[PDB]
Amino acid sequence: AKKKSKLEIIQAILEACKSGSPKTRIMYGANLSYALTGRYIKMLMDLEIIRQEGKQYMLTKKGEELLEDIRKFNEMRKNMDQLKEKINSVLSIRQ
Amino acid sequence: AKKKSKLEIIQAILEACKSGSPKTRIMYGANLSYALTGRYIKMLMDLEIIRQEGKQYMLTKKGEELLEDIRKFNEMRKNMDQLKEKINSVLSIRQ
Repeated sequence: AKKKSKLEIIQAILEACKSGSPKTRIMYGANLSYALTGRYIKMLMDLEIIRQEGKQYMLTKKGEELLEDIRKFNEMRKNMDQLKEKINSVLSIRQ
Repeated sequence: AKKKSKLEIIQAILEACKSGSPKTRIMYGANLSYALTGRYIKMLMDLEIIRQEGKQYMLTKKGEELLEDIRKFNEMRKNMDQLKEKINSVLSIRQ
């Protein structure tokens, strides 16, 4: 089932950096794939989302603005599916 | 491209019935597949969405409540996609 390895686990990496935290503090977010996960942190660094604070991972202006963006989407996407379900309900689809 | 024959054209059938209107007044909504479109009116009628007013098609309590539901979804779905685009923008996907 798709839901991690890019969407959730990553969100945990961005949230862990929301205040400067080493790779270890990210485990408290989810099982650290450290062998591979380093690929996610490096990605968020290469793309400009995480920041280096004393060799620690912190959030850059881009990372905070992204945290809010992801919030709304999930807050609206769930609304869409919720609303979508309301459409099939009254519309029944085909009874 | 999917966008009618079920989502838009139908919406026009719901809006046309928003005030009792014959099958002809619905043509002003689209190229009316009248030969087949009748299948859409009956479908919405059989599912409890259209209403028969003097042989004309009107909106039933279910049809009005559905009109608003479809509005929100589309108003939130576009938000999700707009927001989604914001995610790939700052997350720059993979540059």
